[PDB]
Amino acid sequence: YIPGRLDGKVALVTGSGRGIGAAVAVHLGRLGAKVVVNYANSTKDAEKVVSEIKALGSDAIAIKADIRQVPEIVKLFDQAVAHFGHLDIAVSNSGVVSFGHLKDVTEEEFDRVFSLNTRGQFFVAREAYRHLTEGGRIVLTSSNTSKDFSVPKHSLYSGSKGAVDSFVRIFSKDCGDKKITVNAVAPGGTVTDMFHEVSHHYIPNGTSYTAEQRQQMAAHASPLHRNGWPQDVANVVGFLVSKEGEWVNGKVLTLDGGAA
Amino acid sequence: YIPGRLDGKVALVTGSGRGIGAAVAVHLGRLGAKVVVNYANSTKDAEKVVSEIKALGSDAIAIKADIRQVPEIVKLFDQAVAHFGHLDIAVSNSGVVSFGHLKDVTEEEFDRVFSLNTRGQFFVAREAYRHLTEGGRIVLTSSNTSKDFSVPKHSLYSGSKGAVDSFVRIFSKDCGDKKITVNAVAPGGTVTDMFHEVSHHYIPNGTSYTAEQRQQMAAHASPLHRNGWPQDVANVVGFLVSKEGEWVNGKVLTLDGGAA
Ligand SMILES: NC(=O)c1ccc[n+]([C@@H]2O[C@H](COP(=O)([O-])OP(=O)(O)OC[C@H]3O[C@@H](n4cnc5c(N)ncnc54)[C@H](OP(=O)(O)O)[C@@H]3O)[C@@H](O)[C@H]2O)c1
Ligand SMILES: NC(=O)c1ccc[n+]([C@@H]2O[C@H](COP(=O)([O-])OP(=O)(O)OC[C@H]3O[C@@H](n4cnc5c(N)ncnc54)[C@H](OP(=O)(O)O)[C@@H]3O)[C@@H](O)[C@H]2O)c1
Ligand SMILES: O=c1c(O)c(-c2ccccc2)oc2cc(O)ccc12
Repeated sequence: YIPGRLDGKVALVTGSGRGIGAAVAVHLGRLGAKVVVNYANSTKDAEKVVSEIKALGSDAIAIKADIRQVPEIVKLFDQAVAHFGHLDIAVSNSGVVSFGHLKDVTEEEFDRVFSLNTRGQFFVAREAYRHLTEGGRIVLTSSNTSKDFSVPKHSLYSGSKGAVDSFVRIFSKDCGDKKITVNAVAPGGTVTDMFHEVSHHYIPNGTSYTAEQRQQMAAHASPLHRNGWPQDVANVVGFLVSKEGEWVNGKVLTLDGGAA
Repeated sequence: YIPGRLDGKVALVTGSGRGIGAAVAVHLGRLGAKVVVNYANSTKDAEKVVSEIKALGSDAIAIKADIRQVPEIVKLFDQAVAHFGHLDIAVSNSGVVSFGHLKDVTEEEFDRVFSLNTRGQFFVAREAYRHLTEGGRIVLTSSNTSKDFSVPKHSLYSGSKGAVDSFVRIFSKDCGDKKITVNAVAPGGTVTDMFHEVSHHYIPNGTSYTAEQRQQMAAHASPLHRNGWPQDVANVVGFLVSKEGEWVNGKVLTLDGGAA
């Protein structure tokens, strides 16, 4: 039993077919956990992550569930436990980004973002609490924009993740009766499909720079002069879900390489 | 020199038939503003607040609108402006509280709380931005539980108000193009109808004390050894919405008499 390792444990990661979730899933597998790879649309990518986790010597299964639908969350966790027998670690990663001036945010856009980023994560946590073994781990995903980084026209998203920050602090109090810790990671700009989709909103006149230039400017936001990568987030989740992370509980760790 | 008056201004307060909203509405009237008193159910109480504002020498009208319904928000603001000619100040105060261990929180309870506390306030802000005159003021309502105070079985509510904290910081960036400031007040335990919902949870072992004892214990949580009252919040909103409050922008002010 090596320190920081997860041998014999079972982890579930939402939205782990690609992006940050994919890194987290492969990493938990690398640490020796068996992994449930949840996806909503990226079936082939989820299979690739599963194949990669098996190739590094662990086991994994891909399970489709739309995390906007609470009954599908319940089913996801039921299927997870049915397959591996038990569940120790739940990482809630699924999310969507949005931009718009307050004046033009519609009801439908509010609901598209909150239903996944906030409502979905809340019920992923609920189901995690119900299904997890004593001494388990829950990690939710927030963002540096919730508290540390203020971007015009980003109010909906920033708020969606501000709620998650508050959740984890109080979740840790409730989840303590099963000795489960609850934390969140709040990444800054991390190079994924989402990054490239929206990097132009984070930069003044972002549209008149190339996509590569925009990534390079995000690199210079950190005093380390490099971009955040999915592995950066995965490294921290892996520590939080280990035995050694136990005393970190009820906290949000901003992961922006010192940009804030 | 008389600081902080609002003569010639028009203010709208959601949920101002009773509680904190009532005190805010009466106070804005005391400062010289004309006031739109929104309520959802408390018709008679809204009439009492209107009467009180007229007694103080200002003018007011009560308008029914369910702030969960975005079309009713739009109408509320349209009617406000049609009646008084313009609108300068919007205070979003309507909210409900909730308690429950994470394991027992249902979809319906999530939606009951978020639809008013987070979604409702978000669209009150949107409509406020659209309808306010240049140089106006928006104030939303959060809670000490979002960031400063951690209460078991209070995750849903704490998160509903954490989202608001994030909103106001970014709202201030968007609203700056009409020179409108946006802030929130985050009260601690303030003696209203809601206080009776919260008091047994905000006091250690609150369940083994009388309601009067709980209020006394809540008083001893402040180093000033008294309870928070609606007027305490009203005093701060009044300053934030005055000319003199301008440089407070994008902030959440916790109002707990030094308990945090
Ligand atoms: N990347 C950044 O710079 C950054 C910064 C701060 C915070 N974050 C947060 O980090 C998390 C992941 O972001 P990312 O960069 O990996 O974004 P991404 O590349 O767009 O990936 C999004 C992930 O969310 C999943 N997803 C989308 N809709 C879903 C649904 N309805 N049900 C279940 N899963 C769904 C997607 O799975 P499918 O493709 O199968 O739908 C995918 O796995 C999000 O919570 C995001 O808010 C990202
Ligand atoms: N009191 C506390 O210790 C405390 C502490 C922290 C934060 N807060 C926040 O302070 C704000 C004021 O609360 P309070 O203490 O005054 O609570 P309260 O006595 O329960 O008053 C609730 C107010 O919300 C209004 N409201 C409820 N549902 C509504 C709806 N659908 N549409 C429009 N208005 C609605 C109610 O009006 P109707 O009767 O007409 O429905 C009433 O005016 C809330 O946002 C609350 O979260 C209160
Ligand atoms: O997609 C993002 C992004 O491109 C960037 C970004 C891109 C270029 C410069 C600075 C930031 O930041 C983010 C921060 C977040 O909390 C979430 C997403 C992004």
